[PDB]
Amino acid sequence: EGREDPQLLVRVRGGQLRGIRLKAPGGPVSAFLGIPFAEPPVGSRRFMPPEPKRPWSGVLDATTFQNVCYQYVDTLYPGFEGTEMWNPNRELSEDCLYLNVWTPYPRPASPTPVLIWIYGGGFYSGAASLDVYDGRFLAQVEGAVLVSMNYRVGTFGFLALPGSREAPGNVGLLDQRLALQWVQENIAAFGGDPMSVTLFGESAGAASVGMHILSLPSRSLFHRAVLQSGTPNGPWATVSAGEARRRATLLARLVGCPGNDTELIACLRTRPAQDLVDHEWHVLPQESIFRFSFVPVVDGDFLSDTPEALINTGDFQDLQVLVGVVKDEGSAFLVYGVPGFSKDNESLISRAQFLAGVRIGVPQASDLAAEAVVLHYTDWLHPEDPTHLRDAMSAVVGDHNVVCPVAQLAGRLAAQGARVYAYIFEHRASTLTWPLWMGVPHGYEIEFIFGLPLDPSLNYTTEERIFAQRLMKYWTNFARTGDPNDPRDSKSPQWPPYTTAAQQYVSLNLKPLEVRRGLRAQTCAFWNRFLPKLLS
Ligand SMILES: Nc1ccc2c(c1)c(-c1ccccc1)[n+](CCCCCCc1cnnn1CCNc1c3c(nc4ccccc14)CCCC3)c1cc(N)ccc21
Ligand SMILES: *[C@@H]1O[C@H](CO[C@@H]2O[C@@H](C)[C@@H](O)[C@@H](O)[C@@H]2O)[C@@H](O)[C@H](O)[C@H]1NC(C)=O
Repeated sequence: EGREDPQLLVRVRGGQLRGIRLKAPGGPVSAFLGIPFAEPPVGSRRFMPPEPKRPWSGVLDATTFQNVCYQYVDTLYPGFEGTEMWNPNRELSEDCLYLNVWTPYPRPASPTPVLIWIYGGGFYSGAASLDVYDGRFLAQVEGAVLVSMNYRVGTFGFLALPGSREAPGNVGLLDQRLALQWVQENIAAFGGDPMSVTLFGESAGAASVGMHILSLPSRSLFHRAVLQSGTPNGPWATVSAGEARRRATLLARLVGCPGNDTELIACLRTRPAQDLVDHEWHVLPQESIFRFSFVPVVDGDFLSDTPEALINTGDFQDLQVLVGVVKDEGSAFLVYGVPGFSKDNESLISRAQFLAGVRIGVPQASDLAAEAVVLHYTDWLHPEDPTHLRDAMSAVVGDHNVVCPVAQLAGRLAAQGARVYAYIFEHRASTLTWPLWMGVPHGYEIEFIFGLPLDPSLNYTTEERIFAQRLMKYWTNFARTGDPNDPRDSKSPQWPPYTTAAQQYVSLNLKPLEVRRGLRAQTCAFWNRFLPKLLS
């Protein structure tokens, strides 16, 4: 003070922040970027739960994105937008526990509903600073307060020797919880309403939102939840205590760390961060798709039991959730090492490649279980047809990992109190750089929900701009009221709740909302009711 914009000075519990007035297409928004919310988790704090940020003096500059959490950089297709857009856009550091706030400009006069975004990336990658998570459009067009946080990924976030003090597990989830606490204490300073906080997230972000729903301390920190293309139940989002111990111990051996828990973790704490990242992928029990080395653990603490036990016995009377999937959940995963598949050709595969693909996609399956999958997905009229085999391989991955875990989740919640709305997102961005065969891949509804197409410089179609406006309106209506439908609007077709009785959900595309029934019901009976029994 006291030259300098007076609408950009805010005090939080830790001291003064100076934000930055950014431009959105329709007008200005306030951004407070790189606010630290924890003591840097470095040195003797690696693998430890986060400690709250100690207060500072002077004005903290909150005008730029801060460091991204240490992680593996994707180099499948170097220079290719389709992969590069998910890669870190700030330097990598273990000092990375910072969050971001976008608010209208000037800041809202009455308490506004808050959306908190939790990025995905297999629990090994992601950053809140990526272009596709820019909160400026929701802030400007919908008047939302939007917050997003960095949380520790990979080993730093999730390496666990369960039972130990030095490496308890789930610390990445604990980072996210600390940011939720920081929102409760501080968000009013920005004109947000701590009594109206909605969590939303996609992929591992979605599974995280889910874990917060199933964890007691978290439940008093938010009111409503959105889970896009991910769930806490299912094959990849968690691991048993035993399995996490196994993986931690193997990684320790692989980097030279040999023999009780204190010694082992102390040695790990002296290894360069990059060394851990360089070995991260070597601890998986089988060759596999849609599996990640270091993920939330079932510790009997953050997670008192498996997500499955918790969804089946929890009381969800007070909860409102929006859940959904994209048309082609599996397709992107196939180019990460499934033989026969690529972004540069049509990936027309053979029957042999489809069976080999299934062993990889369902790694936990016996010979019998795998034959069951293959038989179920074969087109018996054209069983050698390479186009169908390619689409089948895709659907096997997508159904087993996302669609059917989502279906089970929606079903259990609705059955046990929750108001649940469900969607399938079916529009392929006209600006998409992946080939057509991949359809609508994992992650490609995000840029629409966040309103990117409203940026004229981005080259989306006019109808796409209107489409993003609809979606932003649904997401923010849901944040505001627990119901995505416009209360005043009469002309627009209604989005009904999902129920066990009727199993209704909506198509999200360029055409007006169509109500559909049964979310791959038949096939999800195979994956959710039959396959588990067969694995015995
Ligand atoms: N060159 C290879 C070949 C085989 C394997 C390799 C790499 C990698 C890999 C390791 C380090 C860095 C990058 C990749 N992974 C690790 C996981 C790979 C999963 C890739 C897809 C994904 C899913 N969630 N996060 N990501 C990482 C990339 N970020 C994306 C994200 C999203 N969507 C997409 C869609 C298309 C391409 C990328 C992508 C949406 C959410 C967030 C991230 C595999 C994992 C396996 N279980 C098997 C094979 C391979
Ligand atoms: C499609 O591509 C897969 C990956 O191979 C890569 O791309 C092709 C176009 C070649 O130029 C190759 O040298 C690259 O490494 C192949 O494994 C697969 O066999 C291909 N399938 C068909 C049907 O052509």
